Amino acid sequence: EWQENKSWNAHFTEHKSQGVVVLWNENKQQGFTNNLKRANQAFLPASTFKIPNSLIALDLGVVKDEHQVFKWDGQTRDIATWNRDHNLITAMKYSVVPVYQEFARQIGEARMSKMLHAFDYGNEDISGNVDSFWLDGGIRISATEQISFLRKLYHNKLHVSERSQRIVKQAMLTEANGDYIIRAKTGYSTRIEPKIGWWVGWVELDDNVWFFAMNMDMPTSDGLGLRQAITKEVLKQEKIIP
Amino acid sequence: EWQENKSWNAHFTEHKSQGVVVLWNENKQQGFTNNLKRANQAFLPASTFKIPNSLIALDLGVVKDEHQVFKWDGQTRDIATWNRDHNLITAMKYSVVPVYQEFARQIGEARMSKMLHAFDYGNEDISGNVDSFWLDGGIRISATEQISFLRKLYHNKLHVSERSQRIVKQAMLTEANGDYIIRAKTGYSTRIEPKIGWWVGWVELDDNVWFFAMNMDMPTSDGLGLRQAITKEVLKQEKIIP
Ligand SMILES: [Cl-]
Repeated sequence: EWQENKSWNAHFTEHKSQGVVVLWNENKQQGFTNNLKRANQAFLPASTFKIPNSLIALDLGVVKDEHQVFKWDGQTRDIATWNRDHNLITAMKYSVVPVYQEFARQIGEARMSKMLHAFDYGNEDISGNVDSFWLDGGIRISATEQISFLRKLYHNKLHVSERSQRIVKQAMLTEANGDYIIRAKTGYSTRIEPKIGWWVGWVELDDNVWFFAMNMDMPTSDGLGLRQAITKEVLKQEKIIP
Repeated sequence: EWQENKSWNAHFTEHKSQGVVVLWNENKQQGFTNNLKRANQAFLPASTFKIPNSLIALDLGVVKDEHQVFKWDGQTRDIATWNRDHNLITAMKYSVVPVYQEFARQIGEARMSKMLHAFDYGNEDISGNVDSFWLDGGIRISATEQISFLRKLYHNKLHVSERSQRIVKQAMLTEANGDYIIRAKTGYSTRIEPKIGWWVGWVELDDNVWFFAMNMDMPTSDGLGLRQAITKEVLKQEKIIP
């Protein structure tokens, strides 16, 4: 029973941007967004695909656990954080695309396809390079679809092991304190227009959970930090966090 | 393997306090403390016993998962956060003694004893009431023994399921940001002298884990906040956290 809140567009305009924030009050089974149409527009997921990709790689044993080390391949890349060994925890934290490309190759085109259909993940289309389709292939997901997928991950309802889902939700840990916990993943789609930034995840309160998915136009990397700052202004506006 | 660092006494002195901080560098397999004698003095665990108690209740199915609700028994207590319903996450957060006392009665004397022996938890002596021996019974544990127990929990090496251990480590989440994660549990032992405060757990970094166990004299409730404050001053001093 979705509800539209145009007040929120203020946060996008003040930041010289356009985008959508979608929230879901789990207790009340009630959704809210600034833009019902853009909430259902599907885009490339970019690094937010590291959630289902990690889930699949764990459940198939391509990743043994959150401690297994995947060493640098020696090629210097532009993001310096990528030029070191990683585990699942730090691979996610620094969005190490190459580590997840290796996972995608080992998972294989056919297993990737079956699992994403099992998840009902976006348009379930992995057309393109096995190792790049979430950046420049056929897969597409909307903010509302992000929420639906996230709600199943949260409740361990996806068709992978419970252990797989616990580990990935651990790896998503972004922020925690005495008022709330945030489990989430950023994304930045640049290879295919329109270039957009994503932030999807949820906020755990003592007595409720609030899922969120936001994307926003992002022509230049200068505004990447607005992904989180706008979402948090909306969460503050709505009294979800202090 | 266990070095003394007396410069940390400055943090206790400046807070008109007395106690010990024990740190363990997991990568280097080396410990550090301001007071070797007090680091091996064993005390009642008070609410730090909620870690082993939770693990045992989970593995035995007394607790089904972190979402199962334990309803307030209607008895108003002086700590207002206890006079509501709780799950495992929030019973840990608010140290809700009565929920854990009910866990312990359902675990029972014999199961509690045998499984604490399996954990090599302190002196393994549950003498007293099954539902309060960790507040005023015979169980004693030192800071270096907290460390040993915590390290097993971290590595999933205790003799309970990986899932029980993952759940309890999730319930231990205290603080997280882009620099570190802290999983820990406070405790406050008042029923038998000497009255003391505890804080035990660890700091996850990208590339290392630092375990910590501290206890401090606590003649009045007014210095409770110094359990965390003094520990964080040592971590700052050692450049484990900024
Ligand atoms: Cl966690």
